[PDB]
Amino acid sequence: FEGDLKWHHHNITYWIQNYSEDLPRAVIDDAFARAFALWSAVTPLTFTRVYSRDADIVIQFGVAEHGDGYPFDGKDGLLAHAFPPGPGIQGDAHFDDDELWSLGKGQGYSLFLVAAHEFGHALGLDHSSVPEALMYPMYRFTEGPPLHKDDVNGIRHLY
Ligand SMILES: CNC(=O)[C@@H](NC(=O)[C@H](CC(C)C)CN(O)C=O)C(C)(C)C
Ligand SMILES: [Ca+2]
Ligand SMILES: [Ca+2]
Ligand SMILES: [Ca+2]
Ligand SMILES: [Ca+2]
Ligand SMILES: [Ca+2]
Ligand SMILES: [Zn+2]
Ligand SMILES: [Zn+2]
Repeated sequence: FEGDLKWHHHNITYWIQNYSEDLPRAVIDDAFARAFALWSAVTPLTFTRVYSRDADIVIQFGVAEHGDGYPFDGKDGLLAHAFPPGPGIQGDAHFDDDELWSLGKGQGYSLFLVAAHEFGHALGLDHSSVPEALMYPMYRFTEGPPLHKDDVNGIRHLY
């Protein structure tokens, strides 16, 4: 799930294929939209929601075996995974629906913060070594602006 390719276009599209059962669809749509806004705010990239398989970034929730060759591991552990820029499954983001999805403080994992991380990968970013960076390989809930200077540098270096 590591590559050295970026998107050659800036008007990126995404399709929310299916939903998690833990949150209302209006809440999920908004969380994803706000996750994309974080990135489009520090780059010339834009994100448009479409409803066909033609989108660049296809989003889906799955449990265990779900299509590709990297099944999820049930409760906890791996929360999700995304693929680097490119055609087909490339650039897609998958979330493990065996996890309890929520938002803000409290039990469960923030769909908003995890989405922002996955979309980072979907745009070409690799993991960061800075603990407070959003791209750090470990989940950590936080309030306030999610993107660290390190995350902003990495994304602007590509676009
Ligand atoms: C609570 N569990 C964890 O913190 C696990 N980490 C993850 O599931 C990463 C995503 C979080 C950072 C949103 C996977 N990743 O890199 C996706 O692109 C483990 C550190 C246990 C692997
Ligand atoms: Ca902008
Ligand atoms: Ca794709
Ligand atoms: Ca899991
Ligand atoms: Ca769930
Ligand atoms: Ca919560
Ligand atoms: Zn997958
Ligand atoms: Zn990651």
